[PDB]
Order: sequence, then C-alpha cells, then structure tokens
Amino acid sequence: EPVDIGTGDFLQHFSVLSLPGSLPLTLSRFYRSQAKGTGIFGPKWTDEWSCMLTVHGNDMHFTNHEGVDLYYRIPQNGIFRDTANSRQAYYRLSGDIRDELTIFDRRSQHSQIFSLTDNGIYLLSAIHDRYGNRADFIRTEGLLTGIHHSDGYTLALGWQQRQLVSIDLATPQRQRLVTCHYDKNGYLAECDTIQFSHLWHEYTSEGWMTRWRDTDKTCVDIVYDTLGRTVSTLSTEGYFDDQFLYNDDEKCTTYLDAEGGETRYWYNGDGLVTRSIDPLGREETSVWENTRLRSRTDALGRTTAYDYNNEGEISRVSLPGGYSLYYDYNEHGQLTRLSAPGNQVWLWEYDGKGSMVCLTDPQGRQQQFSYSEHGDLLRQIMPNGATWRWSHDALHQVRATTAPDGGVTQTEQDILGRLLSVKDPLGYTTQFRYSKNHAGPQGSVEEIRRPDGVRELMRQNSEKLPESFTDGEGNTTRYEYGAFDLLTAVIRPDGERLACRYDKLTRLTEITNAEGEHYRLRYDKAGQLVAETDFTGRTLTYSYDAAGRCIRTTFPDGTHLNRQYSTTDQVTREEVAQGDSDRVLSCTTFIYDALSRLTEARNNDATVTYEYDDASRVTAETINGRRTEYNYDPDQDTVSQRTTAGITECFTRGLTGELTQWQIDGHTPLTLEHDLRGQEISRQSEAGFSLRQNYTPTGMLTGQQAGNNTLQRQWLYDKAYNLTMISDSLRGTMVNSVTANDQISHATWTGSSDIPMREERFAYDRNLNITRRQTQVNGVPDSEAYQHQQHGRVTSREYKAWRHTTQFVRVIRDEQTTWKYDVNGRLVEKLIDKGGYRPLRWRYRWDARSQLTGLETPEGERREYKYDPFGRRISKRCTNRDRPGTDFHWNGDQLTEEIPVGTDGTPEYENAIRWIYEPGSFTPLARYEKGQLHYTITDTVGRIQELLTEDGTIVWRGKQHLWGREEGRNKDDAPSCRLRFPGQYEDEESGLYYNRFRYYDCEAGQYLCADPIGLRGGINLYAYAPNPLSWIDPLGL
Ligand SMILES: [Zn+2]
Repeated sequence: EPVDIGTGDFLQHFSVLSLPGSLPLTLSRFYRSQAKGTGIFGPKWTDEWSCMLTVHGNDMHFTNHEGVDLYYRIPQNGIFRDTANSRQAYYRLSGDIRDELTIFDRRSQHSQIFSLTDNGIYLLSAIHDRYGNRADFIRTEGLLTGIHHSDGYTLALGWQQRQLVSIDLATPQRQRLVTCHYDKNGYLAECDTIQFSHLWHEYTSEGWMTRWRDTDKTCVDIVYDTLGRTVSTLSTEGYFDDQFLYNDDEKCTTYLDAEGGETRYWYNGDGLVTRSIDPLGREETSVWENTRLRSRTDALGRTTAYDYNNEGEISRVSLPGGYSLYYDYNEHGQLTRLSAPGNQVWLWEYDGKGSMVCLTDPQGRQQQFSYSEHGDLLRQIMPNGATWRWSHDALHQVRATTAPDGGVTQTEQDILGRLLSVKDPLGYTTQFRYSKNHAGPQGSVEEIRRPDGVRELMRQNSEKLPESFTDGEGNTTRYEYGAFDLLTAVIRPDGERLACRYDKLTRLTEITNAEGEHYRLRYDKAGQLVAETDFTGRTLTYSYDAAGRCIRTTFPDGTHLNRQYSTTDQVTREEVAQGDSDRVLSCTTFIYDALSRLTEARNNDATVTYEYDDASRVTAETINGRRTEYNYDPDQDTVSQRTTAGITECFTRGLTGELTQWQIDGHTPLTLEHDLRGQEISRQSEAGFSLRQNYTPTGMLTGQQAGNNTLQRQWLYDKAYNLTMISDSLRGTMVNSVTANDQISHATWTGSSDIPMREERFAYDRNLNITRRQTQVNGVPDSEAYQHQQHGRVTSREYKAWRHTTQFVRVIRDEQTTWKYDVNGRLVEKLIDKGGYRPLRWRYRWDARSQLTGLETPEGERREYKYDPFGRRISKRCTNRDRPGTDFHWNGDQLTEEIPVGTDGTPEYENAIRWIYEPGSFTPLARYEKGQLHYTITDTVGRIQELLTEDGTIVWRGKQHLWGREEGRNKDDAPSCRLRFPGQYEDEESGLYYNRFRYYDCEAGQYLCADPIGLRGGINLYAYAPNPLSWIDPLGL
C-alpha cells in the first residue's frame, strides 16, 4: 500500500530502531503526503515518541504514531477511567487531567504516560508494562533529548537548530544508531539507521515526497496533482510505472498497474473499501461498521462474518462452510478461550501482572509457565513433566537454557540483539563477530568460528542484503540485486552465473542458468501464473477459478488435468481429459468429513482411507483393504503403537520425545541412548546387536562401532562439510576430491595396497550434470563414459571398456546410448547400440501425471506399475512373462512392506518384507520377514550399509559406486535389501531406483522425467543431487 486509495495520499512507513529489553523499545517513522502532523523527524513524519494528548474544550484529542486523532469526552470532574473511543476500542484513557494521563493498549498490555506541558498539551513522558519495566522520555527546551530504560541503558537524542540530527546509545556503551539530514524547507532528506534502511527523500515546497531512494539501485519518482493526490509513480529501473485515477463523486479510485491491469476500489465515508474489482473483473465486497469490518465476500460469493463483544474485540468469526471461531477475553483484553470446530477449545490463564501462567490444550493437557517479577519467563513445565528453564542477561535476552535432560545451552547477544556466541550442552562454542565496512560502500562482514575449527564469512552490501558467502574451504558464492532488493544474479564459486529477470511489477519472468538457457514464466493481468516454458521448450498452461485456485493444467500433448475444489479450498476431484474432447479419461475423488479432514482418496487402482480420533490424529491408514492402526502417547502425541496384519510395534520415548525403546512382535526390544545434544550414541539389543555412534563438535556423524560381527567406521569431512574420507573396516578407505561446487571429482577405494582397488573420476558440465565418468581398477584404466546433456537432460552417451593384456590395454566394449523424450519431457526410449550387435532398447509408458505406468525391457518383457492417488506405487506386475509380482504397503510417505505376488496374481502376505521406520522418518531402523528380525546400520545419508541379525551377525553388506549403483555380493540366503538412497527402491527388472514421484537412473545421475513441481525443486529439472553423499531427495521432487 503505497497510495491511500481513499484520499490519494502517498504513504511510507519505515523501521528506525528496535532495541531489545524487558520492554522492547521500537521506533518507526510514518509519512502521509497530506499530513498536518509532526514528529521528532520534522514535519510530515510521525513516530511513537511524539504521541500526545491535547485539550480542545470538552474533549481530549489523542494523536497516535500515525497522526490519527481520537476523541475522548472529558468528564465533569476531569477524571478519566478506562475511557474508550469506539473507533479504536483497545485504547483506554485513565487519570485526572490535573495529575497525569495514561493510555492503556489492550492489544499489548503496555501503557503510555502523558505529562502536562503548556497550553493543555500532554507530551509522552513514559512507556511501561504491567511489570514496571519502563522507558522514561526526557525533554529539554521542548525537544526529546534523552530516554532512560529501566533495564539500564540510556539514549541521547542530538538536536541542531531544533532539528533531530542523531539518536545515540549513550550508556553503558556509546553507539550511533540514527543520523538525519534535512532539506532547505525542514523536511527529512536523509535517514541512515544502523539496523534497517538508509534512505533519501525529496519534497516539494508543501512536503509532497517527489523522490525517494536507497543507497544503490532503488529510486522512485512520484507525481502529485495540484490537490496533493498521487497520480503516478515510477522507478528508474522501470518497475511500478503506475497511475492513479480518482472519482470523488462516485467514491471510486482506479489503479492502473505497470503491466496493463486495472483495479477499481469503491470506498465509504471513512475511506474504507466496500467493493473492489481486480484486473480480471473479479469482485470483492466488504461491509463496515464504524471502521470495524463486519463481513467480507470474495469473488466466489463466500462470506466471512465478524462479531465483536462490548469491549471491541473480535468475539466470533464465521468462516465459509459453517465453521465458527469463538474468542473470550479477561477484563484486560487478554485472550482466555478459543473455541474451534470439533469441540476444540484452547484455554489461557493469566496472573495479576498479566503473565500467561497456564495453557490448556484441546486434549485438556496443561502447560505451566513461571515468570520473574520483571516478566521474564523462567520455567515451562510440559504435560509429561518435562521442564524447560531460562536465565537472562541485563537486557532480558536469554543467556542460558536448561533442557529437560539438564543440558545447558549458553547464548550471548549484544545490545542490538545480534548473536555473539553459543555454547552447546557439551561445551562446544560457536563464535560470531561483526564488523562494519569503513571504506567503500557501507557494508559489513560477519565471521563465524565453529568449534570444529571451521571459519565462514558472510558479507552484506549497503542494503544489508547478503553480498557473498565464503565457506570454510574458501569457496565464495556472490549475490547481486536490482531495485527493491530483487535478486538478479547468483555467482557460483566457479564463476558461473545464474540470473533472474522480473516484469514491471517485479514478478519473476525469466531465469537463465549457467549454460545460458532460459526458463520463462507468464502472468495474466491479476498476477496469476498462466504459463511456464522450461529449458527444453516444454510449455505448461494453467487456468484459475474466480478465487485464484488452479483448476486446469494443460500439457503439450493436449491432455488436461482438471481439478475441483470444496468451499474450504480442498481438492475434491481430479479429472484427466485430452484435447478438445470433454471426455474424461480417468477420475480421482477425495472425500472429507465434517471437519474437512481427508477420509478417502480413490482412483481406479487404489482406495485409501483415513480414520481420526477427536484430536485429529490419524488412528488408521488403509490402502486397498490393508490396514495400519496407530496408538499414541497421551502426553506427547507420538506414535506409541502401530499394528499391521497382527504384527504390533511399540515405541517408548523420553521427555524430549527421543526414542528410547522399540519392540516388534514379542522380540527382544531395542534400547537407545542419546547425549545431551539429543544425538544417538548407542542402540542395543540384549540379543547381542550393539551400535555406538559419535559426532564432530558440530554434530556431524563421524564414527560407528558395532559389536562377521565387528564394524569400525569413520567419516571425515573437509571444512565445507564435504565427506572426503571413509575409513571402513569391512570395505577399506574411500578418499574423495571435490570441486569448487562441492561435487566429487575423484572417488577412490583403497585396501591394504597403495594402488587403489577402484576409482571413479567425474567431470561436470556448466549445469553440474555428469559428463565424464572414468573408472580404474588396480591402477589400470577400466572403463570410460562420456555423456551429453541437452536442455539439462541426458540425451546420448559413449562408453568404452578395456582389458589389461600383455602392459597394454585393448578395447572390449564400445557402445553409444541415446535417450528420447516425449513432448511432456518424459523418457520414452533408451537405446544402447554397439556396432554389429542387436540393439538393446528400453521403452517407457507414462500416464497424464507423468507416472511410469509401463516398461519394456530389451528382451521384450513388459512390466506394469500402478499408483495410489498420492503417487505411491502400490503394485508391480509382469504382463507377458512367467514372473512374479510385488504389492507395496505404505505408511504416509514411507514404503513399509513389499509383498510378493505369485504369477497367478495371488498375494503372499505371509512372505511380506517389512521395512521399519520411525514414523515420518526416511532412515530405516530394522527389517522383519517371516518372523526374522534384522537391524540396519546406515551411513551419513541414511542408506543401509549392513543388515545384522539380532545377535549382531552381519549378513548383508552393501557396496556402491558414487551415484548409487549397488553391487555388493552377498550369500544366497542373505536377506534381500533393495533400498538405496532415502526413499529409493531398486527394481531388479530394470536397474532403476524407484524414488516415489520419479524414477532415478544411478548411471546418468538423473531422473527419467522433469521435476513435477518445476522450479520449486530447483533449476535442474532432471538432476538428482550435486553430490549424492551430501544431498538426498526421498520424494523424487
Ligand atoms: Zn476537539
């Protein structure tokens, strides 16, 4: 809101200073072009430190920090008592006009004290809270020259010729906070603040601001009509080339935005909008009662109603759909009860000072809060008795936190609230040091010293935006900005550039990657994104209803994905149609109960149902008749028990919610220990299995000891936290060299010989996608591949392999792979061609949602995959060969069961393999098949490296190439393990890693189709990760 549509005023509001404390001291400056008021910053600007009360006959005028005048009728005896103005009912005026006057703010529980000066004018002399924390305002020769805060600091305000030039912290430390200059007519021409903006302002003779600018890129020119109304704005970089039209007889203002849209606002006598029409003709109406909003109705006709109690607070909100929210307050305006649908009631209790001492949640569980006499929160007790404690420094900022397990965290902040140091419960200290640039453009440097010896530097520019970041290895990422703090470029440590361009309303319209290709976004007049064209040239088009809800996605092949919504903005139906035919190809339904909770999702291949308790916790998820049931800890709302097909698991948790015991199906329990930083140091079973883990000073996993029953593993990182060494008692030593982009360029595994057993050498293109992969085996070249991306996706690849003969090498393989994508960006064919041989061709079939529904192998075998309404693959079948299938059970996003299906289509539920996860975790803890329990040991990315029996016997060992190809050789009777990176499952018929929403090729390092969430997943629509030992992608997004 730069322009007040009801009056034509140009409006600005900027933070000036914000000091921490028991009673925070914050100052802002508010500008209105037609304003008649004044503040410490001179005419036209108002502020919190210049509020006043004025006698004007029989009423008292209250001028607030925005220059708004509120009227209070003076009683005959001249004594106010909880006197309210109906326009702003939360302000309560008390006191004898012969003594001193108090404005109490019911929203904040804070009070302003006004003292008689001259001519029946009362100036602000103090602000305080209900604890006596107080800021005293000192005026000399009529000017505010000092402030004393009861926390123990003072400010000094410096004036020259009755113009404020400086605001300083005076004691206990000297610090300039604000510096001001003025134009020839006394208007504020420049305001430099230490914590926020540094701006310049230009004005006409009347004080109408015709220009404002920041330190670098932002400069805006404003034009007024002769009546002082804003008629246009324009920045020097082209943004917000806007015009304003006025109609005083119709009471309708028109906003002509820079991209051709037209918005009309009808307003009432108080200048409040009663009817607006957006650039698409969509209409919104509001009903007002003395500045209080009584109802609003959107473009679909959905009405929200507001009721108020006798004290002026919102007492009831009627939401569309018949839902009501009820609010109750104590005598001071503090919220004591919130009643929501489903008989959900929140209760708050306050003591005599207004401290919230007891919260009762909708389940009737109580949290207790204890406070100091100055209002510091000292202690919180949770329903299960978990107790948090805090102590504070002289500015009442937290300096020590005692967690429920007794662990103490030490924090230190400066007078401006910047963090200076943290010491965690194990005694490891991280330090922060700040320094201001003195030469050149006014900027700053923040240095971070970490307890593992890592040093990082973050630089800010003159706008206090991040300018560069230098990691512990000295690699620097830089940032560039245009006007209005728009990020226009990111420069990687290797010097490659990512760039962004915006339209005249600052909507992102173009992204250019390091390769130099463009991603384009297109908007309608209301700012809705109606089209995007990715780097491949693929365009998706979007349609919207009157509420801005997206109701159709159109794909290049002509298929449409139609969506329907409930009154509460929930998807009730999804339809697939194609081309101009309105014929529905497929249909998906979503059913919701009376509380708008999802109870059933259904497509052609799966019905998924959910059951809820009164607390809206999920007590059961059922997929195609297979039911998982949950029970919950009554104090923590964590899963305490889950049962599927008569197999029950029990979870025991400590005060912090950490897992202390896990048990399945009457087996010996697994017990777990955690350190004072909440990190797991051991898991044990009395049967014999034992795993101990240790961490770096910054909490990186760095050590594992277990105990064909003994494992010793060490992980070492560089100062940028790339994993550069693995010492593995079962595998050898892995050494990784990294690029400036934190990608691994050389990965070697070494045994007891100096010559490495195997090496991978990688190169990457400008987009960081794989190009070269060379392997060596025992020091001699083994294979070499070179793959080529076009528009960010692998398109072809050459591969050779060598045989070591006799000291020479002869080529034994030489083949080219080509990839073909359809117009929707999905891989439909991968062709491997070695000269003189039969071709090896994979074909891929896809549905409208870009789910891989079919696969054809080079030998002609056909597989079919089916998916539930949430993209979870529920089945796999071979349709033309005598081969078994698989059914899949899920809990939420976790694959919990693979169920073998015989060739006749009969599921073998007794042969199910259960993968055990903590609820909502992607890191597997155990495995249960045919009554046999195995425990996992996982690596730094949560991938299983070993499976162990209950007594600790190692019966499965993984062995991988960098990008995930698993080739570990294990005994015939070893348990199967098809899990790979988090959320991945290897399909043995293809070698693909199924990865929830997409399939992953661990050779090319890429997914087989474009990211279904587009740019929301990053700018590399096919990549998996820049470094598979540092990043994960469990949903395939
Ligand atoms: Zn008056």
